[PDB]
Amino acid sequence: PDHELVVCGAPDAAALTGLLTRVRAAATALSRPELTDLAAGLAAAHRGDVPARFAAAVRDADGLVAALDRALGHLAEGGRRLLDAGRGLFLVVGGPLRVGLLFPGQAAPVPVDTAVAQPAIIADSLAGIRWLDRLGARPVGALGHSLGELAALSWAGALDADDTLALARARGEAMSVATEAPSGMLSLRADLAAARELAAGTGAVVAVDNGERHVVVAGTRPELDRVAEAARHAGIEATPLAVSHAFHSPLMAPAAEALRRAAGRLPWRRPERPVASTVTGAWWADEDPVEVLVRQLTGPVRFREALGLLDADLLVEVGPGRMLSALAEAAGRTAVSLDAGAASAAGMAAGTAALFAAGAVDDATPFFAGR
Repeated sequence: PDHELVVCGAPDAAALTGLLTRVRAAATALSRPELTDLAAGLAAAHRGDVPARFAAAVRDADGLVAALDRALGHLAEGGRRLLDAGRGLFLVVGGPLRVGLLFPGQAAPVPVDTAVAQPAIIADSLAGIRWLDRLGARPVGALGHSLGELAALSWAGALDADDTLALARARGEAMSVATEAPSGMLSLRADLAAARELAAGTGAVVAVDNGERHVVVAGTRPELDRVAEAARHAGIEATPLAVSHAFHSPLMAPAAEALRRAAGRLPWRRPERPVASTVTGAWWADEDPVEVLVRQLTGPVRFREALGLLDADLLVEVGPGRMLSALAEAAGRTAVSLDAGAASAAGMAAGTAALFAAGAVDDATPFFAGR
């Protein structure tokens, strides 16, 4: 892999300083294969009940030396918690921390035909769920952004993987049908009230409530033009999205009959793990999944509210890309993506590091098996 995962732990902070100092000494000027042996040996030895934990995703021995210097400096100053998702470095003494999952929707790495994109994305997320299963991960709950809600529900045990992937095909097929007229989406760097003001009387509606400075509206081309005028006049930055459909708007209502049919046939079960819905903006509490999934097509994505509900020190995005991690960071949250299905192991290393350091997984050895 292009990034190595290096974990270790100790019974307390003092012991962890001792160990990290030995590892830093052993790390200097190691070649790439010797770094791998070092990392594999540490993963084998530091698993189970590991009270104080260090994990880093590194490109090479000098990247490990750098991460160890940072961890040592944090400990040396009485620090007990350093989570730097952007540098793949996690240190936690006195965990476990609460960890939540984020399942991405489309616009995620596979404009692409939504009929192809949807089940490709869901397949990557379900493979990410297999990875979390392999590690025995214990997240406190999950949120899925649009299509991602299907993956969150599958993780929560409301639907098996085969049925979930079958539903994502049918969904992508239903939704790729052309709207009655040219339509699209427009992203505004502004909060919900500002978007509703700019959209008021235009025909355009809120499609995606991502955060205090990202709200997307959707409508026909004339409708979006009127918002674009209004945004320029108000000095709000408005960015056209390269999509061919006004997703999350009433223009998607014809897709309902088809999606209702596909979803009504499935063996739905009560979710057994917490799911913060971006359809209701609330915890899932015995909803009828068919009605929720149909209204998801025309209603807005309540990502800002759902994320707000998920109380977690660390979020791990379980799916292709790192879009939801970028949104969570935009809300001041700590988030790292597994980037499930990416060519590069960057995300698999950083997200598994984060899981191990947070105490959500006890054993990193599965990162070193069968290369």
